[PDB]
Amino acid sequence: TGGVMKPHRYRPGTVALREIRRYQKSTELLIRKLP
DNA sequence: CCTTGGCGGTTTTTTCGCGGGGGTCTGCGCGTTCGTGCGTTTTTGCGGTGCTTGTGCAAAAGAGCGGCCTCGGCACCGGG
Repeated sequence: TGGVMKPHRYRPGTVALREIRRYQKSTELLIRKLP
């Protein structure tokens, strides 16, 4: 009985809203330079 | 200042949007494996100096010669 309980996943949109805030706060280029 | 067609209020009618409900599927989330970008050092190209290769601008005398001229000598025209 050495198993691990999993933290499951986030709802659709939660990580979306997080990354929305993160990308709207920062200003770097989002397209890769060489392509 | 004249004129009349059209806005406007009122009354019927008619019809499209939203909500509810239901169902479906498709991006979202996460895990695993793979790629190909940024970062360094090495390689090839453009340039300059030094060295190497080409080349223009005084009579005197004899001997020999070409042109030339007089001349020799001959054949020839004209006539019978």
